[PDB]
Amino acid sequence: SRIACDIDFDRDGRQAGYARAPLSRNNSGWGTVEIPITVVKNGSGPTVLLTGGVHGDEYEGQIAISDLARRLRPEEVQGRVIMLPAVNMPAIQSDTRLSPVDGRDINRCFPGDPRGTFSQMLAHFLDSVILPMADISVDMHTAGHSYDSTPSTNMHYLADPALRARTLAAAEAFGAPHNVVFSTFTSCVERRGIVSLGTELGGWGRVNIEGVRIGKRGILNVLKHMGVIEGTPETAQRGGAAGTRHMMVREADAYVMAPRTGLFEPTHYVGEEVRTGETAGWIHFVEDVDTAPLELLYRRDGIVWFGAGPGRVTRGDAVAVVMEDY
Amino acid sequence: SRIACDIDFDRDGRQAGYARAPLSRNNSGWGTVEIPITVVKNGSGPTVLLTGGVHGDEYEGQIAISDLARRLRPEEVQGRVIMLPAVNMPAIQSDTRLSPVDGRDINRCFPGDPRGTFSQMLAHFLDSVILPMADISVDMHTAGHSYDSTPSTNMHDPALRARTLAAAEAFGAPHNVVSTFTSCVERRGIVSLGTELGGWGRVNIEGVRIGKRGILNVLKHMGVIEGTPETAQRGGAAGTRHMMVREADAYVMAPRTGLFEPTHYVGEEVRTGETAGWIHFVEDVDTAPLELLYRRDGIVWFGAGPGRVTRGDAVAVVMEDY
Amino acid sequence: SRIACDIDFDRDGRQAGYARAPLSRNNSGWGTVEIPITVVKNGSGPTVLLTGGVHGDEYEGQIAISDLARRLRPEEVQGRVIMLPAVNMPAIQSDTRLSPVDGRDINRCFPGDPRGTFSQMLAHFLDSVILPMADISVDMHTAGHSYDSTPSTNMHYLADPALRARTLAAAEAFGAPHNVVSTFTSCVERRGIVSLGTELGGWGRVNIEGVRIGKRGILNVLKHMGVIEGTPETAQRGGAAGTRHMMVREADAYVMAPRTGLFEPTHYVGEEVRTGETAGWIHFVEDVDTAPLELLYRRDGIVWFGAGPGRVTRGDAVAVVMEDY
Amino acid sequence: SRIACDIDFDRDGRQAGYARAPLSRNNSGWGTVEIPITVVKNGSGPTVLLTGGVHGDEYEGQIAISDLARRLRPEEVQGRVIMLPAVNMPAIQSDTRLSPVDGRDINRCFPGDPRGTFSQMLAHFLDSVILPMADISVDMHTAGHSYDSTPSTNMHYLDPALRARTLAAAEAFGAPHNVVSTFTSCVERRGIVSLGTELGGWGRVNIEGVRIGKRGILNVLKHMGVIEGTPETAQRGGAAGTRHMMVREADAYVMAPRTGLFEPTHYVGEEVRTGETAGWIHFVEDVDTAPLELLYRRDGIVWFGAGPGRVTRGDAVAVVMEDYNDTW
Amino acid sequence: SRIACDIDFDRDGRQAGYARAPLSRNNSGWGTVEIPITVVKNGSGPTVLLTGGVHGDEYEGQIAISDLARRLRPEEVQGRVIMLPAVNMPAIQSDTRLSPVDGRDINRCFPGDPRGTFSQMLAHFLDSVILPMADISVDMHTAGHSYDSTPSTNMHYLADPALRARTLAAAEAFGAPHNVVGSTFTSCVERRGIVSLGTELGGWGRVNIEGVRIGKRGILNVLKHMGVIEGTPETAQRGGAAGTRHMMVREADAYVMAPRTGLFEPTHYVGEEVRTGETAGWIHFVEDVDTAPLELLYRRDGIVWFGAGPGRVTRGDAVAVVMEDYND
Amino acid sequence: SRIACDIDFDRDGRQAGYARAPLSRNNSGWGTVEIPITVVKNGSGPTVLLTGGVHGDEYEGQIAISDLARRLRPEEVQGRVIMLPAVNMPAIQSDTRLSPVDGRDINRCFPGDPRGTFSQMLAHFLDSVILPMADISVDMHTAGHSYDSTPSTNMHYLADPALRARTLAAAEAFGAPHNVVFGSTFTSCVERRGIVSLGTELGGWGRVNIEGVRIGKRGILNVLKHMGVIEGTPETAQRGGAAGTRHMMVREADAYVMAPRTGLFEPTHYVGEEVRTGETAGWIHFVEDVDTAPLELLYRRDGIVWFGAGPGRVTRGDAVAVVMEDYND
Ligand SMILES: [Ca+2]
Ligand SMILES: [Ca+2]
Ligand SMILES: [Ca+2]
Ligand SMILES: [Ca+2]
Ligand SMILES: [Ca+2]
Ligand SMILES: [Ca+2]
Repeated sequence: SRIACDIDFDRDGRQAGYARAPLSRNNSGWGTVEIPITVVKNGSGPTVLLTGGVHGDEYEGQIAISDLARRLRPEEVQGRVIMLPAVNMPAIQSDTRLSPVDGRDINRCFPGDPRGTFSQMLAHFLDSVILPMADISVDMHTAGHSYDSTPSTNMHYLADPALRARTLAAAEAFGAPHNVVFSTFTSCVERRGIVSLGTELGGWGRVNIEGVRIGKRGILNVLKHMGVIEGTPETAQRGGAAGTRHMMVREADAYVMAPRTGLFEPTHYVGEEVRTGETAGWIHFVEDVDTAPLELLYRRDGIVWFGAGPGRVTRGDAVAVVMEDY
Repeated sequence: SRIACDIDFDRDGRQAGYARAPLSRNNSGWGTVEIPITVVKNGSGPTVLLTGGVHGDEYEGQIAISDLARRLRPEEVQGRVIMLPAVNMPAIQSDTRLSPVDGRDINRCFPGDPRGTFSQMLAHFLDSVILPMADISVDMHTAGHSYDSTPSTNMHDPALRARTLAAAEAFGAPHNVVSTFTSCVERRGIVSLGTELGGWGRVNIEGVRIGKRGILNVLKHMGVIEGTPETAQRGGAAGTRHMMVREADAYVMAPRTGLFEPTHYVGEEVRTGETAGWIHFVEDVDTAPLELLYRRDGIVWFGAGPGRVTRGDAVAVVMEDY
Repeated sequence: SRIACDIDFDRDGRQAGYARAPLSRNNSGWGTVEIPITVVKNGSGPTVLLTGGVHGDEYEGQIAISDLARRLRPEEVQGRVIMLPAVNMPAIQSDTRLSPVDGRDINRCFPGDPRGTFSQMLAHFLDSVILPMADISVDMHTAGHSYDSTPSTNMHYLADPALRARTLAAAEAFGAPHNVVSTFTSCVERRGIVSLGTELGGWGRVNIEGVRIGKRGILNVLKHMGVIEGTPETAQRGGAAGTRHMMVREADAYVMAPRTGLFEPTHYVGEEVRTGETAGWIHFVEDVDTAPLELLYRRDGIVWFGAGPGRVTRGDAVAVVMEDY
Repeated sequence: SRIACDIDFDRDGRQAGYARAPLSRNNSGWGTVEIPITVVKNGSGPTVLLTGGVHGDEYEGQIAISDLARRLRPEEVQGRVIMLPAVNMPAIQSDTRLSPVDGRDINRCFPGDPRGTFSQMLAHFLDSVILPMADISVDMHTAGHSYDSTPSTNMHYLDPALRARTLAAAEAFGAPHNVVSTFTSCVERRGIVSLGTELGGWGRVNIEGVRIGKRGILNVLKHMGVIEGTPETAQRGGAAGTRHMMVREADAYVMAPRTGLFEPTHYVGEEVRTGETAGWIHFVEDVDTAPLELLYRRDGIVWFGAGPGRVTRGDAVAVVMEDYNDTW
Repeated sequence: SRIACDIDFDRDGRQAGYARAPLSRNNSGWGTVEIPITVVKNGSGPTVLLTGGVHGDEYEGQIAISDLARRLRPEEVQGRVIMLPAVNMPAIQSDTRLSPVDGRDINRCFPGDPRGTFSQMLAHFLDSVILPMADISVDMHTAGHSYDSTPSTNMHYLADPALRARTLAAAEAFGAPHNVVGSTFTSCVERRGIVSLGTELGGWGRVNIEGVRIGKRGILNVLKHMGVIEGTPETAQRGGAAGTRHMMVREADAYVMAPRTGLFEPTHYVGEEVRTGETAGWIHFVEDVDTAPLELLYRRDGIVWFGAGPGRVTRGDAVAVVMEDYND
Repeated sequence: SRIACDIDFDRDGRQAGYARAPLSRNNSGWGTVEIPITVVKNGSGPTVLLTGGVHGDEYEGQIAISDLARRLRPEEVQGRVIMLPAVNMPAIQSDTRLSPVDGRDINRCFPGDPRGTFSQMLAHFLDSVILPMADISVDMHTAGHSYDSTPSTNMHYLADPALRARTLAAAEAFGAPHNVVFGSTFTSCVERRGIVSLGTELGGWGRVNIEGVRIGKRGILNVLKHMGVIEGTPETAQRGGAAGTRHMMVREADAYVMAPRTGLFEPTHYVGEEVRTGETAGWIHFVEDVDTAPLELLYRRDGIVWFGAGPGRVTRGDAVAVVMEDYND
């Protein structure tokens, strides 16, 4: 790896610093991008890795994790916490999913190429240098500009029933209203046999207040679950529920796709209950006089996990992803 | 105007067609952009002009007017209704506020120049050709990608000021807030209402509901279709609460570029001195976020859009009773 | 004008040089673009102005005029010929209709703004400095990337019948197969100068017959105006003795694309067509199953402009039909 | 492959649907582009793969294959016909040779990389998943925006048994001429019979090109015994079938030494002679400067003719073909 | 003007703040750009206006003015000093001459349009709101990315002979080594009959250490000259001269022009004496094997005022501009 | 390689031509870029490979090498000289460091991929086809638009002491005022193949450095003389008086003055100037702010400025100076 980092991850105490990722530009051939990293190590216990900003426009983890990284102290800690709140820095500056450097979706570039373009090199550092240190990974996402999402965690239905149990338990600990079992960074975590949670904590290009609340509590809840900091998870839900309701997305049927490009009007938001064969929304063809909207229907019973982001949708886009009980 | 339209606006009945706006592209020197226009004219009464999509990322108006354009029949009409739901077609196609043709904010180009670039040409067409026909104008906006907005009308001679408050009341939005298109309507002395029906780059379900109804109420109010404005509110209220934005203190401004986390949403009540939010500097380890305060009491009208804000952006605009 | 030119247009003989048009770039604040101008002046007679490359992607005028500018001798001339084969130099370098400098179609910028952006400044120079010297303008165009065109002259119906016949006469001398009755041409006309336009190809390519007709036409115009010796030569490839006068005047002449997609034509420019016959089809290759949309001609005539790009955009004309004048 | 396809290529009957290729955009991270596929399978026989739109600006395959796909009936078929008229959908939408997604010329991306950018992923789908099902591939091209081309098939000089089968398929196609990391490079590596076509260019739709292309793909199905009938290969000038030609030497290429405005003396399909003038590069930016004359260096027929008026140094402005010889 | 400013330019004391220029973006329809303005007013005397950053890539004014703005105290002042070190904020942030907002050279946009695009709007604010207050204007430039310049002031040959002499006097007071005599800012200052100095204090896309020194001292000198702060101008020159030398650029002959695009190698830098007929440099054609470079010659005796910037020059660029002794 | 070249590198005499690199454009699918290559072969001796314009905005190698390529004759030569003055032709045309074809920094692309994008395919041709013919390589660079640099040669520290002596000696013969000892660059390819490798830094600031052109033109002749390919002995006299090259080095993180913030950087020194640890390197001004004081930066090594600030507006994470110190073996 060409990405330089001087942090001693074996050292007791707190270190807050940067990994320095080389970046060549026309007027800065030897330029660097500074990726914030904080590590708190003390006492005895497991390593929790918290990442945010893998996509530049996904704010909730950037906020939750940098806030924690400023405040967390060695004497609060039994084990180790590694925090990278803002991984894809170039993309964070442009507030986009894709890299303004090489156009790549970094979360389609793992495990990476140490000699590749920026996103490939960064993917490689993450998977090869940072990740092997982790006992558990929480990679914090939202839908960015693509959809809204109802605050939630997510995981894969694992082969190993033991690992499957631990990830479920960690997700219950995290305590979002829902947990959804479903070349990404998470594919790397899973391939190394490390427990893997992701989150979906908003979107619509905006900051989700409830998403931030849920995500800040979530990462503390995981540190408590893992016994890295004192206490037990606070998992109470605003509509009365005492904890996380497990869900799944396994069926082509769970997706409402747009057949044509146009202006899509939805009938429901995320978190709302929906049933099969009924109206999901209409694609209006505002370009035409007289022409009637094209009705879309859900083809699943369940609840809306992702709902329509941009008003103007392109053929091939999902306008809704419906989740159902696990 | 260079923009051609064959519609006979004085003809009784229904005409649905297009204004043909010329556009030169590198592989289409003689290309045209087709702007939808629908006109219903029957009997006797005034002209209502309904415009939407002046900005391309402002949907609710394109939805409400295009749905009404499709369904309104001459029989229910006393007077005349002109309906252009999708004014700025190039920007509608790109989903942006600004034109992909000439880079302009068309809503900074009025009264417009018939010899100018695309947006200036189109601005001139709307003001010089279409607008002189109207007795009231309802111009439908939302905050698009810049903000979110709580469903509302807006506006700004006490007699004509009354007729405007009355038109707004009929519209029936929860709130009416006292070189744009609406500056042309006003200059010409025509009743002028705007709306702010949403934002966050998304389609607002209530914004659509409110706006679909608001436009029917305007026709009722003006005696063009039968009935009375249905102005009942979801919060209990009998109708529109008139509000104002005037003080420089109403705007919560961002002093620095960074990641803005709000404390409140649009529609929510706010007090002077309380925390509006923080700008986070995620580029830095160890750096604390910059806290921002409201300076006014009232309710959030416009609230933060993009997570990453630029120095000199507003992150909240507060309204208060008129 | 900010555009400098040291050419003395009243001096006998030959001057070949440039108008220097200021162009501010990020690494060249004081940069200039050189616009070729050749003037030949001798004896007594009228002034002929020949322009090409007003659109960067329209080649035949660039070729025909630059060729004549190189070859024409002051002893052959009685009067004055002013030759600008390559007007819109930045667009010529990008091979585009629109300016890579300010994005403008210069032929929507006349009479121009001397304090405007580059295309407006250049429009002003052409109308205010160059054009007033002219007794006749031939502005050489083609359809560039937009269409193909059958080799032809064009002109406006002048309400004044006297200038109308004078213009018809010049067009007949030019001797293209067909003459069809804020652009540069509108300026020529507002100044009471005889104005001919041409359409000598397109399809993003150089048209061999277009070049031939264009080179001959400008010689013919010189002869017509008495500026060089000889009488116009106007015989046509398909045997006709002279130009046939034509017109386009009805909305019906245009075959418009209702939808964006892949347009397949039935005829090329130059071909006779009849009302209600198939003009072609818009295929929707993004769709399985979906049948193409058939389009019809709405007039009888000869195709003047035919489909350019395979993929057409809603609102594009895919044919323009001309009829006998 | 990440490109999902529900089509069962073993099922008798007709399936017309899409390959769903992942395309992450800034406001559509889970977006898809739908690539039209139609398969017809019936009875007993070989598989014919027909592809068009590998380059977005080459129209004649998109028209001919999508037209056949809509109309061809499983009952008519003894074998299997897989039809993708519109392969490079993003480039098709932009009307460009190169991809607007990743800037790649997909026909420089084969065999492909399933973990690569969009064009690499698509190329891998085409070579790995689609292609191995074929006994013969016809990949339909034109010169798009780069040149015009005289209507023709093309193929590589190969193994006399494979060469004979390929030449026989070319003859059946019946274009006026057949000219002996691309897609066709994969077809050949796999030992599948591979035909290409060149059915126009000049950024436009070529009427004869569409006619010849439509007839050609029917003729191949007939040749293969896949549908009933015998190939119809008669030519407008009177010839009974295709005339074999070759492009083999550097001499066959007229090269632009300088950037300028190229005026040709000939078009595609026309006969030319060594030492005759090919055209002139004009320097319209200069007064006084004479245009640069270019010469042909081989006798033959123009196969590819100049496209854009403004040519760049290092561009070919003509490719001359000559009668085929069996001896290479 | 749509550009807002709450500063009371008639108030005694120091106000440091911003003009708020509206900038509509796709995700910020109601955005603003904040343009730094510092006013120091005290006692009695004339108003000095100091502007930098009219071009985003000309640094020396930005540095000198923002530094003075930070430090200058009302108690030191008799009159009024208005300081905008960073006028063209969007171009400053992109480090370009041209605006990334509307593509304009702001210095081709004066006197401006209050209803125009951003640069036209800003140009109109500066001319119509700020400039009428000034008794003297120093507008600080450098050659940015286009050239290097030898540190200097500049002015025009004014038709008003008394204002001409006052400007020459002002130039001498500024004390740069050299002072060199319609839509620019300075053209507006001159139309309003205000004393106008420009500067040229570097370029080459870099920060010129002597350019900063001379520029910082220059602006203090003008204040002393105008009587606004105490003291006598410091005009000692590094090579021993007592003060500024008046020079001029007046004829076409003064400009060495590139006839061709290529790689320009100069023989001299700014500040260097050159003679007529001597070699100015060579344009290399690195794209060619064998081709000799094109020799360019100076056509006037004098000193190089602007020297070549970019190595790769475009046909029509100036590659040297020679100044000669001033004559009234 | 898809890059075609007809030059017979084993043939005596002079061949001046082009390698033809395929470059697919929307209106030229079969387009090519011509990369100039001149080879002079005569008699008996080692092969010297001279490359310039690996970055399009680094001019001094393009001038020095194309000039030598035009003038050099087979009869003055004992061995073989291969000259590519203008390697990255598209970036040369755009006057940029990065490629306008694929946006790559070609010098982060070696050893390259013959099936990749343009810059990758060009990097492969240079390493696999041209580079193996060489006994020594001089790859001529400058700081382009990024920095200025004081005219100098450069080389890595080679663990191998005999190679180090051999490379040090070639640097001495080249005869720039300074030689600076300091994975996907072209030089790393030369090094991997165990060929003597020199770099240069002959200027920058977006401009043509007159002294840089002079030192580069002389240095390549000197290198040829050193290797015994042409007659004579190196000329190593320095403008400032010195008899030859002074060896220096860059080894410590403390050698780099880094910008912690984006802003307008005002330097205190140019390249070539002596500096002291703890003293002021310059200030980052925040011209977007009223009242705000600039941020002072300090040098953290005694020495001579090797690379100095380029752009006025610097970005957080850029170096604004790199200090070199006397060489210690
Ligand atoms: Ca994500
Ligand atoms: Ca709006
Ligand atoms: Ca034209
Ligand atoms: Ca092709
Ligand atoms: Ca300037
Ligand atoms: Ca370099």
